[PDB]
Amino acid sequence: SILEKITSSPSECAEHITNKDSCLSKKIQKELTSFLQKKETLGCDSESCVITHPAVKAYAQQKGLDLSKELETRFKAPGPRNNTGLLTNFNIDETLQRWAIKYTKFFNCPFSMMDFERIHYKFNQVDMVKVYKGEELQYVEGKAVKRPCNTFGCVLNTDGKHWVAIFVDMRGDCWSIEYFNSAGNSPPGPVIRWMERVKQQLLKIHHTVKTLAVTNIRHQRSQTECGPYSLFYIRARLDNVSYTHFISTRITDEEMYKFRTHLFRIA
Repeated sequence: SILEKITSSPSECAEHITNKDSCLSKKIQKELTSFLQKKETLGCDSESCVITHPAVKAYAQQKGLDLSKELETRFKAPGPRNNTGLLTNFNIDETLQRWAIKYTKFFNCPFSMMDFERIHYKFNQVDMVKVYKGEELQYVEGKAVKRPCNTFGCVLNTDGKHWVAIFVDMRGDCWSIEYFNSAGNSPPGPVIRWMERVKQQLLKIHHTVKTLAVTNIRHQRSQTECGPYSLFYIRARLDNVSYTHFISTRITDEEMYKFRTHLFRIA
């Protein structure tokens, strides 16, 4: 649960592209070598800044190239990388969507509110057996995709806009349904019933299924890191970091400030 124990990095390249230097494709890289080799003229320190400079966008588009496609892919989603701004619904969906690209068996459920028992949300409509069997729809790279998933992840709002994480591990011999709250508060009734419904569903295809509330420690003392805490839990659990770390040791908000540089590209 320390920032160096997971696979992310402060790089702005998308997590799935294993490119040594540039996040750009080979065609775009040499097509824009004139602007890439002199970033500090356009007023840029990064590649996402260059291919978003209106003049570079003019050249490559009057040359047929698609720099917007090069920005949606190959790059992490834009967001509060270097500030304590609250994470929007798009900061979270676009994060789990990009995490469905590298992590080929992860289910990126769209963000849900706490009203899912009375309002339709994909979170309350999924069937975890269909998720495991590969019969539920998830949005990866833009297309609708049905694929077998051994992991399930979602981030909900407990209503200001406070984010909490849901992670379902169906990989090992013990299947766990987890609720994480950085504020250390117990899950409300609906989530408390949702996890129990997923337990009975998963007991159809596996003999051991347990529900757990990772709500022991008040990790968050700041007012802004609800998002980074929730996204960090899913990413750490995806990298096989045990939930017992989040149960026993406090992760400071300063590590969540630092984790924001792993999440976004300024835009």
